[PDB]
Amino acid sequence: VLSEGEWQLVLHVWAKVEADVAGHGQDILIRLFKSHPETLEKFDRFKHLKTEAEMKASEDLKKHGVTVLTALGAILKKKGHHEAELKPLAQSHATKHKIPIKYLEFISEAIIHVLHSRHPGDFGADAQGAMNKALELFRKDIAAKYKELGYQG
Ligand code: HEM
Repeated sequence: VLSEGEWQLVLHVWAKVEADVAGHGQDILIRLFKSHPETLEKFDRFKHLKTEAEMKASEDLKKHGVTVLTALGAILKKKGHHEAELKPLAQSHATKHKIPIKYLEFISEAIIHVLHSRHPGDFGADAQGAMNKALELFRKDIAAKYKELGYQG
């Protein structure tokens, strides 16, 4: 359970992300795909992209980054009371997209790295710890839904 102070750190940096949702979404997906190429293979939509320059040039990738970060921002702003938001997301990611929980750990690392690069003054160690806690809570609650549906592993 995050404290109120932890949530305030999380949402303070998140409000900075929302100044450039699409740039952050590109940076995060590109970091994910470069750091963990197995993740790119899960996207029929993107798996033709073979270089970082091609990834940066893809408008469709930039659009999907906005989709992802909009969904995540709506979850963070619930401060833990996010059951309604996680149901469809766990269902699609477990049963249609076939995304292991471990790949959610990978994208969480990419999000933290990009926030640290773009917002160092609002993403000191206290805020890094709080965002890690928030992303852990996200993964815990998604993993419980995966387990229900027979996909935790
Ligand atoms: C912060 C974590 C993530 C969030 C908030 C998120 C959110 C979303 C949303 C909102 C959609 C469209 C609606 C839906 O299908 O449910 C989507 C689609 C999808 N996501 Fe995620 N996602 C996350 C992580 C991942 C990861 C780590 C992967 C793969 C390694 C992945 C793979 C996919 C795929 C394959 C689609 C379908 C893309 C298409 O063909 O249109 N997601 N995601």
